Amino acid sequence: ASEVPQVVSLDPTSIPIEYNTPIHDIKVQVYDIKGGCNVEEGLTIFLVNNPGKENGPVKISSKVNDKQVSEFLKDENMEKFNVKLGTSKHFYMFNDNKNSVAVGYVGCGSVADLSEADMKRVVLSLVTMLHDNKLSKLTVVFEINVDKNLFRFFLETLFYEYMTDERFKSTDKNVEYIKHLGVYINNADTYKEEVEKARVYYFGTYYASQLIAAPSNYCNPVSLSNAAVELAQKLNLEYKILGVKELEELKMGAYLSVGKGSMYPNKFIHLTYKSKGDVKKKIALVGKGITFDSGGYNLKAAPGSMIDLMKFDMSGCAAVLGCAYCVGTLKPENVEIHFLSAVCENMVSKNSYRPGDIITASNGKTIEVGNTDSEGRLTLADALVYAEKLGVDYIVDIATLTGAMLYSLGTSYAGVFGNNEELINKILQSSKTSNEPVWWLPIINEYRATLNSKYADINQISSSVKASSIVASLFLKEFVQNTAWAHIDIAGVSWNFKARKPKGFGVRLLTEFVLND
Amino acid sequence: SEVPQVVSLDPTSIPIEYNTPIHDIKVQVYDIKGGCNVEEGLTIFLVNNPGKNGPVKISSKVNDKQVSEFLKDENMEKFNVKLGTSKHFYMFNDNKNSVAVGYVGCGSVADLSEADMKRVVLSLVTMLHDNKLSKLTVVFEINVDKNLFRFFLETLFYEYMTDERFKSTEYIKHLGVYINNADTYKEEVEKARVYYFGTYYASQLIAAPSNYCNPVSLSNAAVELAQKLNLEYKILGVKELEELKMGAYLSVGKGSMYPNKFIHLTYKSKGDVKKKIALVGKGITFDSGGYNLKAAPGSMIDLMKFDMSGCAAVLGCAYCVGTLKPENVEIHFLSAVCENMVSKNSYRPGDIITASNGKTIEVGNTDSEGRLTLADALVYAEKLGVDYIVDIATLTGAMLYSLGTSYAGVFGNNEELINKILQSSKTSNEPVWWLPIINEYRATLNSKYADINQISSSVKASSIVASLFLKEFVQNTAWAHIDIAGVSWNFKARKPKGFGVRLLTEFVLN
Amino acid sequence: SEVPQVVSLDPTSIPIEYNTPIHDIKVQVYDIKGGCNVEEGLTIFLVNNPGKENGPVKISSKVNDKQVSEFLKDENMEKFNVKLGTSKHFYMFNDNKNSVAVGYVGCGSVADLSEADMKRVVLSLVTMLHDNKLSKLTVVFEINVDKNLFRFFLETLFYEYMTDERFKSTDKNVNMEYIKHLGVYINNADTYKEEVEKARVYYFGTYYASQLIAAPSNYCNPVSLSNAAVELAQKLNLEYKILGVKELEELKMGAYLSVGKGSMYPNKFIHLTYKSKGDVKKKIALVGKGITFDSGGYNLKAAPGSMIDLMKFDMSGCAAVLGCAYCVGTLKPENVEIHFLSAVCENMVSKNSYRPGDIITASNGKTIEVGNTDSEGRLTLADALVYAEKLGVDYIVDIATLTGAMLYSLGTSYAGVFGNNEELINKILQSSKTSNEPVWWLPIINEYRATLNSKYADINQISSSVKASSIVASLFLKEFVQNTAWAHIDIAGVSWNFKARKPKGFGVRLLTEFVLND
Ligand SMILES: [Zn+2]
Ligand SMILES: [Zn+2]
Ligand SMILES: [Zn+2]
Ligand SMILES: [Zn+2]
Ligand SMILES: [Zn+2]
Ligand SMILES: [Zn+2]
Repeated sequence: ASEVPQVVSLDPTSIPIEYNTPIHDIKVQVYDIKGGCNVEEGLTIFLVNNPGKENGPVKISSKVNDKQVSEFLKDENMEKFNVKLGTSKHFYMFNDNKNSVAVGYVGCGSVADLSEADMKRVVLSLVTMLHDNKLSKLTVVFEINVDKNLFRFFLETLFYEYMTDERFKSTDKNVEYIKHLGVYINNADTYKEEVEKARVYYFGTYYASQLIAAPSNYCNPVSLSNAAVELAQKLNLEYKILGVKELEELKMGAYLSVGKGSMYPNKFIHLTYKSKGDVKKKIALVGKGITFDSGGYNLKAAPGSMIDLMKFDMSGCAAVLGCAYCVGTLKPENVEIHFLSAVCENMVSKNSYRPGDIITASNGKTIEVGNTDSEGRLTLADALVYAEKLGVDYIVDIATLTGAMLYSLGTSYAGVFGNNEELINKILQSSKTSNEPVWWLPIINEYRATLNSKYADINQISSSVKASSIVASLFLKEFVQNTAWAHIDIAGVSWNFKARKPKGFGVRLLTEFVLND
Repeated sequence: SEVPQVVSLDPTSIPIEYNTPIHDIKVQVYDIKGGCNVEEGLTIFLVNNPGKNGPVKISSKVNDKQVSEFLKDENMEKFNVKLGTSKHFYMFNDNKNSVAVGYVGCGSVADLSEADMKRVVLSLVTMLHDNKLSKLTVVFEINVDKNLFRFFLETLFYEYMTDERFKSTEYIKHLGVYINNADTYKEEVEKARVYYFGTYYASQLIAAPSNYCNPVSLSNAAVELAQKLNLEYKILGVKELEELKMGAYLSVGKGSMYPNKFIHLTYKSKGDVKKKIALVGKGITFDSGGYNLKAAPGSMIDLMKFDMSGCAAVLGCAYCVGTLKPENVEIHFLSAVCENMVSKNSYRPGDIITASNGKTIEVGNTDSEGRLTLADALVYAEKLGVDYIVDIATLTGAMLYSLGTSYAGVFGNNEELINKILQSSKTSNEPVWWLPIINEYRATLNSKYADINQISSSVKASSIVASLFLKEFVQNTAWAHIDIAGVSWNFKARKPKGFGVRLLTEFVLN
Repeated sequence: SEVPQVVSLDPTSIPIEYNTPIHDIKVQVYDIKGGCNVEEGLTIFLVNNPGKENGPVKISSKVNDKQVSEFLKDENMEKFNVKLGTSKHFYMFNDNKNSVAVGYVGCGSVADLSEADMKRVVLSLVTMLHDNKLSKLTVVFEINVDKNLFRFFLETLFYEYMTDERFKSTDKNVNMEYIKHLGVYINNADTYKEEVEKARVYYFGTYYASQLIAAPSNYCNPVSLSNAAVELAQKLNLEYKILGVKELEELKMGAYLSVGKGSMYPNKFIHLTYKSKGDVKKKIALVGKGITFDSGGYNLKAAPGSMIDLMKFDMSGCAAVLGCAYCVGTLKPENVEIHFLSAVCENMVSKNSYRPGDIITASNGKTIEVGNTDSEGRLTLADALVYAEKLGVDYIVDIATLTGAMLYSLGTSYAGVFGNNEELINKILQSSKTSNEPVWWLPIINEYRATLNSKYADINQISSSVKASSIVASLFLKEFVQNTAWAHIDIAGVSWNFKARKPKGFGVRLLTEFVLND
């Protein structure tokens, strides 16, 4: 751990991380539907659909072990409510023991097979009923048909949206969290091995979200690397933080040039998880770690640049650290995973690197900088050369690289590039089981000639092709010569603009990829 | 039928070259095992070197001593095989006649990509534009399959041809080819000549400016082309697009001095019909952007004569299908042609219009007029009761930021049809990539007053949002959507590509 | 106290002219009923013609010279009208065979001259003073003005007459000579006499603030500006206190210190105090925005229209507060205690600068999510308002060149005032009337408050949903005044005289009249 430099004594010297969230205190109990439901204290919610009939009537098909509540939930009373996706209603009644209970439902539409987006819409309605109410238990009854991955996704998303980050509130606050969660589902014994898997995947996403949402005066190269050391110490992971003196010896000129104009020294994070049984799989995960992207002398001054959001330019690093928690907790075997990130800050200063400067990567390649705001591929280039030297089988990088993703895939799907069938297909398969959507995009070799520099070995940016995401992959491909490599561009999907919060995108996708090899 | 004019000097028809000098070239393919003979003309070797860029080495028992000593390995070490380099020299043969010999480097990747093979053709054509010879012979010292060989011939013919219809102030007559299994490539020769003109014909329509190529003159050429090919044809006028209530399509052309014209060509095969296909192309002869005028930097208003490339690709496909005459297929070539102008009669941003299927649309941007014309075209296409609907359009400039200028994007609601398009992209060597229709963005097309919004005001993924809009007008048929806004125009050479003609034709034939 | 330098040629102090040529002018006011003696220099008549749109000129004062009375006869003035701003020069010899200069300045046909009208009248008078080498100017008031307007005439005459040449070297005006005497003939002269030395005090307070604003940011920095304020307090004998970075750290002024993080000049907080002899019945804290240069930070002023070259004036509010400190310290009002406050710093681009998105903690514990580094004025004032409320005052008045949106609402003439208390606003408007510095009342719309709700911090610095930045900024400042009556004057549009290429010194007379009438 290094000392965080400060301009004034009021500058923060560490990122606040919440490890023991109220989600961790929720006792989760799952029961089988073929045994009846017991309407207890708190709120009991039914997940109901109606296949074929758009906005069809509500019909409860589960045995309720209460004569009074069964009379309330009869077909001749559900009738006036429909199953439109996202609709919710509250019921108040008295049970057989003359006790007042609260019951309700959330409509799951028709369609029968709900997408990840549709399930989020259902979960958001569920959270609205959990909000502004002081319940001690919530019970969810699954009268919709879901597989194991979608059931785990339901719990992960519910935990994540229910959780509220108040680390930076002072004068502001309000009300409490439920202490128990009940789940009724057919074949319940098969679904509940996913419960504690969902709790692990939740915190990894929330931990990544905590690091992303942390501003750049809190989350800087020094404090971000310190948090990775702190996380590795709790999970007993091997760790090494590379300082400038070691990065100078490794000749990481591309990575070092980006951080020249920062008051925080560059810090390269290298975490390692090793298995007990002999290792038959070696994987290196690389994340872009720019704690703040001012753009450099190519300053983000255009209206659409969204510079006030550029604290999220380390979303790739947070996704890898979130994976380090999930992998470090569940402990898969026969794998070595290397969690890497070249962390720095891209600022404007007398010491900053200039547009037009020619820099040398750690593999000997010289690069002519055409735009200082394209610093991601420069830091990733040195990180990929470092990653390949570790002798791994797969290299997967994740980065908020290009704003062009907002104009290609948008805010819902991330893009994956690569040089190999199966690493892309294994990543695409992991997107299916993790329910984090990713789309395969091409590396068009015709654009490679536009990176031909007149003086340096290669140009950092193209001079003609406006497809920045594809050109960046072509540039990064030049720094992986022999290893299977894939690249995930999450620049469009990392931040939830409507909810004004991070998504923690990549944690579950990367973890599922490690666990399925 | 009659093109309106403002002044008497305004043109009233698109000029088209039907008989190009390429059609006069007799092509002959021989097997390389018998050796090469350089009697007359210019002979060019296509050379590679797995392990380069290193020197070229000619492998041929060329039966002329003067050129054979010149082509010796000791004399070709001073030239390299870098992708694109070329050197050609002229000298005397055994009969004391002047001949020219040279090479084109093909790199070290053994299998040339579509872009790599193109670059080889450009180097070969460069020497052809500085040539006054009567015969050219090409020797393939590289490995090419049957589809890439045809692609080589098409690109050679198309890049060699020069469009001089609008200029006011030569070609070889024989083409020789030496390659293994000349019998297998022989059948590919005349397919390339047909694929060439369909591409060149579409380029002629695209390159034709908007004062020459307008809704009336473009539909007149489609009829004239249909008569020479003998396809069924009907052109729908305004007075009866109004009867079909094509309000989205008719609103776009309101501000134009040219009446809207709907092109409908039909091909029917001799064998039994096992596939009914409708090909729809965006046909905006000029896109001013409407009252959302293309005034921002990057709008490229001077190139907006190319906004009918999808229609031109559909018309070019009608040539290839009408000439090669495939069977067991019935194809409808459709395009709703109009002009998007600024006028007192133009439609306004915010106007609510009604498509031919009853859906009300709130116009959010008049430059997004392409999806409005395609909406009514898809309702018309689905009413035909066809099995596949494939539309191709220069829809959104965001494609320049997604796939760029090389790869086109395809969206659709049917996995099987998408695979046919991707498989046809492989054999046609016109690259296309599959992009998703993410239903998550559909909610942003919810209009406060109309049935559906024309554009999304929040999601900046215009290519995906526009595909979501078109999907709302296809109820039951397998449908795919090819966006060629990024690939249609070749900005470096300042000329069209004719992109999509061979892609659609290969899809029909396979 | 020591100004840091990059090179040895960087200035280490703001040059200030204390003894201006105006202070050497002997001013004497005479009664118009006794007649005017024209003798030497230039004699100017302020003439009107009610009802007649630019009607003929009529000199209506008894002149004690037969020759000059014959020249000023009605039959000789066919050709000059009273059009507002029109002026004419006359040459003649008086009864003593001495050459004299006489003229007039047209004051229109509206018996009551507005503040803008009187400024146009004074500007015409100064044009006759320039390019001429006179030793006395004499003004004859043939128009009706109250005691406030007569004083306003003198202040504007003094202010426009003076020429600031501190930064000329090879281009000083060689033909620049100031008059040494000023005679004024006015109806009921004894009632206006007391306004003369009040006008001279009001002149320098306005001119002192103009000197500080016109000084560029390489001369006027946080250190040299606070050093000048100390020098001013010592000349006036006021209590003074300059708070350094270490004291501001202990007061937890995180918003103020975050703005100046990227500067080579340390933050300097000005705290001057004037206390009364006798019992005090009003405690007032005057807060002025003191941004010596506003580059905008990482939200750099790069868009067209931002006028990054004029941002040396972003400390105009501080200058207006210090200019009032001179007026209060000189006229010495009592039954009042005044605090002159300013959180002075520089908003720069550096590796140490604060970033968009950073969350900072104010001195009252509230966390703020920064949305735009160019909105730094409201950040420094927030800590200054919390500091002011701890002083236990009755009124808190802040003055700041806060939002460029003021240009599109009120323009370049009227300043905008916001507040949480009605009587304070009414007192500000009353001071605006008597000081003749126009101010208009604008609302603090509480419906916009919801757009300042931050997802992580206690409050957002900016809205970025509501485009009414002048109102939104007042919502923000209101969050840091809990119980005291507070008003806020936005002078971003009125501080700089774009046409005249010089500051206005706006606020000095307005604040002093507010202090003098409570
Ligand atoms: Zn960047
Ligand atoms: Zn970046
Ligand atoms: Zn358009
Ligand atoms: Zn268009
Ligand atoms: Zn500012
Ligand atoms: Zn400012």
